[PDB]
Amino acid sequence: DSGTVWGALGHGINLNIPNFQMTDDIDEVRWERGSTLVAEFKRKMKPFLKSGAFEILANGDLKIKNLTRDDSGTYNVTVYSTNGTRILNKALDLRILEMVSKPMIYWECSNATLTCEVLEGTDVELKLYQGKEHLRSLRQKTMSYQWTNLRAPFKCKAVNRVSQESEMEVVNCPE
Amino acid sequence: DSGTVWGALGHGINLNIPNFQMTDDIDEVRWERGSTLVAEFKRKMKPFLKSGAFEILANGDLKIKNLTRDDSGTYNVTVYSTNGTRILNKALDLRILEMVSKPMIYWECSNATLTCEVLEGTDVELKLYQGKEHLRSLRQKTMSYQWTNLRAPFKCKAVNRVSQESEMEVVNCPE
Repeated sequence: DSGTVWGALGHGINLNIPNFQMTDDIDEVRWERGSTLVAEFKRKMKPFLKSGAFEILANGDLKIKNLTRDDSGTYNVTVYSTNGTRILNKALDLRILEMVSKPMIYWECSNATLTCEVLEGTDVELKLYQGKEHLRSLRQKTMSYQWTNLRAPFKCKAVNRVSQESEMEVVNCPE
Repeated sequence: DSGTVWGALGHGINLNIPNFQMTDDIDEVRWERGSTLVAEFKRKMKPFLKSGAFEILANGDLKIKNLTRDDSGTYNVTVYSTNGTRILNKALDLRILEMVSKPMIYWECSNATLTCEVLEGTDVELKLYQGKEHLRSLRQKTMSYQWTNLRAPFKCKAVNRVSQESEMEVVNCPE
């Protein structure tokens, strides 16, 4: 059956076979992304790998080395015992995202407005905190908040499923 | 005899047997943690590994795949020749740490105070530099320094045995 996995572009990920345990009676495990065999492990063989991009691990997990936009999609694992029987057939959804960069915080004293902004990343949420209160969150790469007090630093955190990065600044206005 | 080894949480580590070389004259090498045999290599036999977390390498090194706060402690290696002589018995201290995150630098012009702060890490030391002079070090995740001049940018470095991460900012106060 299908679950969801999130990976970061240009990094590795390990697709692990759901609620499984490996054992000496397992003759085969094969991984197909969509309808393409990507890797196949057969107990007594050096494995079949589509390319150098994939590697089949000791316990049958698919290890993709450096994710590419062509690697996302529905993967399928089917594993067979020695008496050739299909033990399992499960499906996973690989979705890949881009990592976030460190946020920038800048401000404008006249309108008392602070802006937090980030350059890198995908499906980014930007979170603002001042001291220990969470001020605002937005799924945007740029966010502006009009302050009420300046008793504490502001913290801006940029986050997505695959990364997190934060910044702090004190609004330091001419008075 | 004994040594210390440092590993990062959620990463792998190889505990190598100091100044040893594997030859056909070695019959056995065993690795123990507390009252458990974690892994054992014995000559005409198949390896004993306590669970899937460990793997015993070709040369007898212990490979722990994904460090967990519970994996730290004294590990013992004992290796034996084919004629039953205990060739070696060495002890190693596995200390596992959390990797440092990138420091955030923010500054307050009124009291001319700069603050360097880091969110992630364990056994962290913060190191402050302005230009080429080392300003201050503190074994804390937050450090504050009141400046004298602003002719150079500040650089704050967060470091611990298993990681290091730096940042730079130019204090830019209104006149």
